[PDB]
Amino acid sequence: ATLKEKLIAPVAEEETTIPNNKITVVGVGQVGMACAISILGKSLTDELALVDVLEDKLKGEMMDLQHGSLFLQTPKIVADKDYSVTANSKIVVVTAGVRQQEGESRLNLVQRNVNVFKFIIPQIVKYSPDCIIIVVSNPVDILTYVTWKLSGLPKHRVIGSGCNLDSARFRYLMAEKLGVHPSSCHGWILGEHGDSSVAVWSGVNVAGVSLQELNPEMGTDNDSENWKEVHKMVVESAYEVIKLKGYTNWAIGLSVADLIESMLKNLSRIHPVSTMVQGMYGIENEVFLSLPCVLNARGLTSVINQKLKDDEVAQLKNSADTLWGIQKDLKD
Ligand SMILES: NC(=O)c1ccc[n+]([C@@H]2O[C@H](COP(=O)([O-])OP(=O)(O)OC[C@H]3O[C@@H](n4cnc5c(N)ncnc54)[C@H](O)[C@@H]3O)[C@@H](O)[C@H]2O)c1
Repeated sequence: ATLKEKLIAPVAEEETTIPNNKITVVGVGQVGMACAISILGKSLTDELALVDVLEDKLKGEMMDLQHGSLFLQTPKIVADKDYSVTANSKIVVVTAGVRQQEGESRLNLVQRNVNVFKFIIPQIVKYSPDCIIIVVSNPVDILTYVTWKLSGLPKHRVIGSGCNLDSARFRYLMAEKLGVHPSSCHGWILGEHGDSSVAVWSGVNVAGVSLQELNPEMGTDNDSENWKEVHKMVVESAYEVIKLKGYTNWAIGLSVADLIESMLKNLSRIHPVSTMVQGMYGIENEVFLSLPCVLNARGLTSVINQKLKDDEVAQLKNSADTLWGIQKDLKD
């Protein structure tokens, strides 16, 4: 007999078991692995599944995480090119595909990554028909639209990581200038996770003190403090980090784990993530971009109607138009 047989006396009959809060990460690159480590570090899942086309890399990553199992609270970690390993996921994070080279627009990746997604998305829904999908691959807003169309899932189950990262960066820069913790500075970057994102100056506050009320020129070119530059630093951050280290991953890995925590803990916390915004702020096409949304175990259940300033509406409209310009020309 096995020493297993000698040591372990069953009390319950053998049974094949179904994970409670399984997460799949598709793509084990810089971003995929950073999401994986953040998810594991927060004990957010009882079963982590990884998928990539690079079989050796994939196995290598799986084994490295497994070797750290002692320090974790995730009893099953599996990896394969074959989507069968992904069955019964609560949440599937897609980080797979091409990324920006230095100075390259996220929008320039669309054609290559649409082809990647045309293969990936149907496999995901095949093995996890009841899942939530979080799209991370760029351009994140467009690929969220693409995923929604390809998957046939309702709007509340298809979410782009969107501006959760931009707002994090914004709140960090704000906190830098004020000497407080980013969590105590409040402000929203909305619209495209990209060059046309929108700083919602009207909602920026510390302890409910409206900063645009203290400084009505906030966000203009007529600004004593220089807030427009903060937004510009938010816009430029990815390019700057890509120029320095080649890609970004840590902040996004943390942003993604933040979103997953809200969903799997059923918290209904509000995050700026990418959703279908048709009919809001006079946006008349099926555009996906970020607005503040309520996230819980069902996914993205609500959007917050804001009282945006006229200029902010115009900026958000421009973002929708930029994104629609690309969306409209897509096939299948
Ligand atoms: N949304 C955000 O805020 C944000 C932030 C950073 C990066 N990104 C995007 O995340 C994506 C990943 O970036 P990265 O640095 O991890 O790239 P990377 O090259 O390190 O990793 C990409 C991984 O995707 C895998 N892959 C390619 N085609 C695949 C397919 N058909 N099926 C399964 N896997 C496939 C590749 O083999 C590779 O391992 C890029 O699109 C990048 O622009 C988004």
